[PDB]
Amino acid sequence: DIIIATKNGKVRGMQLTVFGGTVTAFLGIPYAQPPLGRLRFKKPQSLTKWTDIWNATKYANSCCQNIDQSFPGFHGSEMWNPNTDLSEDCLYLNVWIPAPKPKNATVLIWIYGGGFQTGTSSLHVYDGKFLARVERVIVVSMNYRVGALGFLALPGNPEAPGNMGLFDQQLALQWVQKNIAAFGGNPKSVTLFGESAGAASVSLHLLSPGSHSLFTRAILQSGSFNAPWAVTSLYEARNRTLNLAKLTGCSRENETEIIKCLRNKDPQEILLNEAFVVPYGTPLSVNFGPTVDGDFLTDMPDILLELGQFKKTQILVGVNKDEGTAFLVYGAPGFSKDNNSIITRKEFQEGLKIFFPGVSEFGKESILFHYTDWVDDQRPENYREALGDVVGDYNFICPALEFTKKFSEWGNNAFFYYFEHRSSKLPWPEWMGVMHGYEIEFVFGLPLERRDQYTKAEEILSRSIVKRWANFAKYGNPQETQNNSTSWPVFKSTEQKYLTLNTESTRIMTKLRAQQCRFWTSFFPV
Amino acid sequence: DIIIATKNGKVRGMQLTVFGGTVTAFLGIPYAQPPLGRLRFKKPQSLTKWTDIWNATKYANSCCQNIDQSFPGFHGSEMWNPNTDLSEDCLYLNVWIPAPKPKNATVLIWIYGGGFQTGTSSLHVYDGKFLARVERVIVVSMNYRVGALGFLALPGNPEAPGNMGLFDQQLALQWVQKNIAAFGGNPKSVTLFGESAGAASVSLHLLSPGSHSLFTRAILQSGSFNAPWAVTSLYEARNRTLNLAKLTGCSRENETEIIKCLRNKDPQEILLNEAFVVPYGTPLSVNFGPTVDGDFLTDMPDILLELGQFKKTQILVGVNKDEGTAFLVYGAPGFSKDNNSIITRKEFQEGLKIFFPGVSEFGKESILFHYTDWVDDQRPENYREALGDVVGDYNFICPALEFTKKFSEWGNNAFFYYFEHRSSKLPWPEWMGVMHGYEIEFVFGLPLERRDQYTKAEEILSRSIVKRWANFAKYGNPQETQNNSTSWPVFKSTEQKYLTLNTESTRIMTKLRAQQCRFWTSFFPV
Ligand SMILES: *[C@@H]1O[C@H](CO[C@H]2O[C@@H](C)[C@@H](O)[C@@H](O)[C@@H]2O)[C@@H](O[C@@H]2O[C@H](CO)[C@@H](O)[C@H](O)[C@H]2NC(C)=O)[C@H](O)[C@H]1NC(C)=O
Ligand SMILES: *[C@@H]1O[C@H](CO[C@H]2O[C@@H](C)[C@@H](O)[C@@H](O)[C@@H]2O)[C@@H](O[C@@H]2O[C@H](CO)[C@@H](O)[C@H](O)[C@H]2NC(C)=O)[C@H](O)[C@H]1NC(C)=O
Ligand SMILES: *[C@@H]1O[C@H](CO[C@H]2O[C@@H](C)[C@@H](O)[C@@H](O)[C@@H]2O)[C@@H](O[C@@H]2O[C@H](CO)[C@@H](O)[C@H](O)[C@H]2NC(C)=O)[C@H](O)[C@H]1NC(C)=O
Ligand SMILES: *[C@@H]1O[C@H](CO[C@H]2O[C@@H](C)[C@@H](O)[C@@H](O)[C@@H]2O)[C@@H](O[C@@H]2O[C@H](CO)[C@@H](O)[C@H](O)[C@H]2NC(C)=O)[C@H](O)[C@H]1NC(C)=O
Ligand SMILES: *[C@@H]1O[C@H](CO[C@H]2O[C@@H](C)[C@@H](O)[C@@H](O)[C@@H]2O)[C@@H](O)[C@H](O)[C@H]1NC(C)=O
Ligand SMILES: *[C@@H]1O[C@H](CO[C@H]2O[C@@H](C)[C@@H](O)[C@@H](O)[C@@H]2O)[C@@H](O)[C@H](O)[C@H]1NC(C)=O
Ligand SMILES: *[C@@H]1O[C@H](CO)[C@@H](O)[C@H](O)[C@H]1NC(C)=O
Ligand SMILES: *[C@@H]1O[C@H](CO)[C@@H](O)[C@H](O)[C@H]1NC(C)=O
Ligand SMILES: *[C@@H]1O[C@H](CO)[C@@H](O)[C@H](O)[C@H]1NC(C)=O
Ligand SMILES: *[C@@H]1O[C@H](CO)[C@@H](O)[C@H](O)[C@H]1NC(C)=O
Ligand SMILES: *[C@@H]1O[C@H](CO)[C@@H](O)[C@H](O)[C@H]1NC(C)=O
Ligand SMILES: *[C@@H]1O[C@H](CO)[C@@H](O)[C@H](O)[C@H]1NC(C)=O
Ligand SMILES: [Cl-]
Ligand SMILES: [Cl-]
Ligand SMILES: [Cl-]
Ligand SMILES: [Cl-]
Ligand SMILES: [Cl-]
Ligand SMILES: [Cl-]
Ligand SMILES: [Cl-]
Ligand SMILES: [Cl-]
Ligand code: NA
Repeated sequence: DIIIATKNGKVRGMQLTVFGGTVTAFLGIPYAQPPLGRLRFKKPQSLTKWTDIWNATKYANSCCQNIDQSFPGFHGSEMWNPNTDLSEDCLYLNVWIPAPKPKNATVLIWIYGGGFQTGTSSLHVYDGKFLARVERVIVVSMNYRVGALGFLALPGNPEAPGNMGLFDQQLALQWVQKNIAAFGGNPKSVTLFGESAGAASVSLHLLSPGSHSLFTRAILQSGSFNAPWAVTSLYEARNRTLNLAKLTGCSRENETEIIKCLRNKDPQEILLNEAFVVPYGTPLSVNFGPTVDGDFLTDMPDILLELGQFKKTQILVGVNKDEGTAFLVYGAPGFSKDNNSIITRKEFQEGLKIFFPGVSEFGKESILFHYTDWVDDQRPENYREALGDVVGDYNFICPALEFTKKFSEWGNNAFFYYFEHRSSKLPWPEWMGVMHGYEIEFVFGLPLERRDQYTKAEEILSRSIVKRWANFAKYGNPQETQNNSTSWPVFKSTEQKYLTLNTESTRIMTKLRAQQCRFWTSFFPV
Repeated sequence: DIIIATKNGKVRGMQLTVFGGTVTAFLGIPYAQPPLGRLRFKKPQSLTKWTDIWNATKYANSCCQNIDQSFPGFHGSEMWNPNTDLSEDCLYLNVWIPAPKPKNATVLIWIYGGGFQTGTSSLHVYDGKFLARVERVIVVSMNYRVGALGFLALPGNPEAPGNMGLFDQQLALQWVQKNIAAFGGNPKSVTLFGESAGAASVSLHLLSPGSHSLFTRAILQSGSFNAPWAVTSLYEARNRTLNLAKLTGCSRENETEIIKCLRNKDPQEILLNEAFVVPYGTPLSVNFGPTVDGDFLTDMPDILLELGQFKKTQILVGVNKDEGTAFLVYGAPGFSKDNNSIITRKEFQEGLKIFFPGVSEFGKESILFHYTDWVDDQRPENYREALGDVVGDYNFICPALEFTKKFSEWGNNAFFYYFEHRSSKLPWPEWMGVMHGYEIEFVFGLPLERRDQYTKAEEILSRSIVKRWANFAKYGNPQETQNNSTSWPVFKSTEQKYLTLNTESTRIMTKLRAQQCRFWTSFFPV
């Protein structure tokens, strides 16, 4: 029986057998006051003693959020949907620790993605018992509020100041600072890791003065705050808060009255109107996201990055080979998970409209000009491939490269990976390739479990990735030093070296997407 | 009607329509006295005026040589067999010139491979009318003697001094020096290019003081003199000359009598006994090859290379992804062009015996240790792939890399390519991959001919390669400057950058086969 005394009370955990060993999991520990009633849309408030043995033996509620009902019954999409009840009372975190209890273990804190509109820490692909077992690190993960409830912003107004879900993540990081030594953890060796919006969140904790001392290093998988979906302008946020108000009959003349009104709405009426706060959306819409609130984020983060105002530490950054494909089946014409999606030039052009709402005509021709000079015009999957690359390069890959470039110019070691392995079990079709989100199960070690029907080459790839992530967290260097592995070079402006992750053998290459990102990065920002 | 006056007489050529343009081909011009009778096994003797209009309107005889009868009826092998009559009277060359006649065109001189035992300039994949048409270079190619008739060596004895076939190539290069201005060529801009044994020959003309002033630059495709098959020791040559003598009842006590006796044998009795001058051969045997004769080759060429004694100029060097596969079907157990050749560990070991005759047991275990640590032992094509890589890395790839490394250390620009495109028309099976010999048709431009059933991506690849080879020859720099192409970096010890050639897009990479060649290059030379 395992009871740990925390600053706020005792917690009981549960033992887990993993790979003939034991991990202790403390699932669903609370880290803030439930943000209900009068606390809705406010910054999370600190938690007071229970006393009391809190039983942390199951995952807690996930935060309220719309769910993906596009493919009912389909594992590829439904695997991302919440797997605990939804509730505004969702501010909990999970701790997994090796057994026997470590002495001063390095801590890995996971921040989930989901567009800032969705996600939960209890997903199966985020289960941190493999990492704790195999690498003897402690893994922590937290639920933070998403959608309007986590990011609604009425700028400067503490009733809805914005970034609440980023302040939830932050209060979780404090909880680790204050409490993790009790579980056997080293609060001085804490690495944040996150994917997509979770990565973008990691990148903003790098810029946030209040997070500076809550962690040591950072890992960004498929995301960074400079991605075009990751920060809402003050203009847009205002328009959106008011549009939500209007749609819920909460329009007022006094803004504090708007918020008061919205605090009376049911979680569901808020969720139902989120999608419409915007005249046209895309499959990549982030209606309620991070904003420059003067608190968490003191200035437009592009200025902070350019001028070197951020936590000085090592970063590990990466992307997958086919980032953009996943999104094309949520609204691009001619695209289906259920056929090979060979689309036409005219369809490609219609797709640009779906993904680039407006976007001058000249803007959209320019994408077309850049991506459709074939070599050569023979290949029927030409336009289908091009639309996926457009969406991935713009939304994920070039913004990750440009973040890494700018961060490293201030003197810190940065490591960049290009993940190019398609899981043998991917439920999505072949044409979608190495999709967004599908490195995650490799990082968390799921392929280490033989009972699971991954290939042997995949077990070995995962084992290597886990070692590299763990050495990065413990030592700031993502090497696998024992098995004559390719040495991972730092990424510098100038050479821009990166490491490819695949089952055959990993290469050092240079200047990923050079020609493409010159387009997105220099020209497109029409 | 096109008549050119040469130092030795007039020659008439013939007009050819190529790609809606015209090339003039002068096929089968003689360049030495026929080396018959008393001239057999001797250095080629210069040619005296005919006078006389020599009609150069068809390919000449190929030199005597054994033929590959392993796959009668099969295009994959028979495409390499001679396509003109065999005859000791085979010392002719071919010239292709653009029309209209150029003013001072760069010259490309092709030296064929065939293990020094076979080959001919009249093969269809060596037809230089596409190059002349498309790049307005002049292409020259020569037949030189092969087998015992070209390389028999009784060291120091001018009746059989060795390297005769290398002196045939050399006298052809002089002929270009003396005569090519008459066809519109610049004798000051001459590039040699060659594949396999033809490349090895190019690399020895780089070391040969008598070739120094007969050319400007060099291209080596899949071969270099330091390959383990490319130079015969004086010991071996002596043993082999005597074994041949013995086998033809030509043994004598006086060595000049041996040669005199052999000069009385019929071409055929010599050819028939070549294969046996050696106790055990391999599919890569070179029974009669270059030797250190004190004339063409003044010292063991490994010493010349190490100590920087060679023509100081630019080189272009490359290899194909699957060099070693072609050879495995000529005697490795379990291998067939007619099935997927999945062999077993025990078969793999038997293969090493075929390819490494002797070769201590420890020598052969060491190859096995280096090439059979799988990742992982699951894959059934494991051993089949490993044997091909063993044979390619040892015989072609590492010796080409080590040549390039050592040549470049003395201060010259060198460019290295890794050719990784499998021809859409390859007649050999899929498991054999990107085979030895199959870049050649791309270099000569055959895919530029649409009537020919190559894909569009292959036309474009070939067009690019032709431009790069031509710019190398004309300007010492293998760039394709017009179509936003990847820039080809020089190869330096230290970074060892190389360019990949494939239909999708070409990459700059580093340290090809690093771990493998450390084995062949440092350790194996057991
Ligand atoms: C700020 O909002 C308006 C959209 O007004 C919205 O009303 C909301 C309650 C919601 O239902 C939403 O769907 C609706 O559009 C944006 O201007 C809109 O542009 C289109 C173009 O025809 C009009 O049809 C909309 O009605 C029009 N607004 C109106 C009704 O006046 C505006 O773009 C947006 N500003 C942004 C994009 O930041
Ligand atoms: C691949 O499928 C897409 C997706 O739309 C279809 O899904 C299919 C599996 C099928 O059940 C079909 O009924 C369903 O609508 C096809 O795109 C569609 O093309 C059809 C053919 O006319 C149009 O009617 C639809 O407007 C269009 N769907 C939309 C709204 O995007 C696509 O044609 C198909 N392409 C192939 C097989 O290459
Ligand atoms: C030099 O040659 C001998 C081989 O003697 C050869 O006689 C030739 C005419 C030819 O027919 C050839 O096939 C025959 O071998 C090499 O030594 C040989 O090694 C084997 C081992 O058992 C014996 O069976 C051979 O007969 C033996 N030579 C003899 C007959 O005395 C020798 O290796 C070779 N030297 C090299 C390799 O350079
Ligand atoms: C692939 O074929 C090889 C090559 O040998 C065979 O060629 C086949 C296409 C067939 O016509 C066969 O008759 C011919 O001998 C096979 O290797 C052979 O394996 C057979 C099976 O017993 C042996 O009897 C032979 O000794 C051996 N051939 C030699 C001398 O190398 C091989 O087994 C086959 N493998 C497959 C299908 O994976
Ligand atoms: C635990 O170690 C503390 C220092 O941690 C450093 O060492 C590594 C863990 C590294 O990753 C860095 O994060 C840190 O700088 C030390 O001060 C504590 O006293 C230790 N606590 C124990 C053992 O109780
Ligand atoms: C032909 O050019 C001669 C010099 O050739 C140089 O220029 C390039 C062709 C280059 O590749 C180098 O090989 C040479 O250094 C010049 O001396 C001759 O006079 C020219 N002959 C003519 C035009 O009749
Ligand atoms: C809390 O849960 C544990 C584990 O299931 C159980 O053994 C324990 O009795 C519980 N305590 C109470 C009564 O909350
Ligand atoms: C807006 O209304 C709120 C309701 O409490 C009040 O506190 C605030 O002072 C008002 N301000 C004005 C005058 O707009
Ligand atoms: C190293 O390789 C061994 C087997 O040779 C494997 O079992 C082990 O898990 C590997 N270690 C890492 C961290 O990759
Ligand atoms: C040489 O061959 C040409 C081309 O076929 C022919 O026209 C010419 O008359 C020939 N001259 C002689 C008689 O050798
Ligand atoms: C070897 O025989 C040849 C035959 O002409 C002769 O020239 C040479 O002098 C002889 N040398 C001796 C004595 O071995
Ligand atoms: C350049 O590309 C064009 C078409 O854009 C092609 O027709 C031409 O042959 C190319 N030139 C070379 C040398 O590759
Ligand atoms: Cl899963
Ligand atoms: Cl158009
Ligand atoms: Cl094409
Ligand atoms: Cl790229
Ligand atoms: Cl052919
Ligand atoms: Cl064994
Ligand atoms: Cl395997
Ligand atoms: Cl390699
Ligand atoms: Na432009």
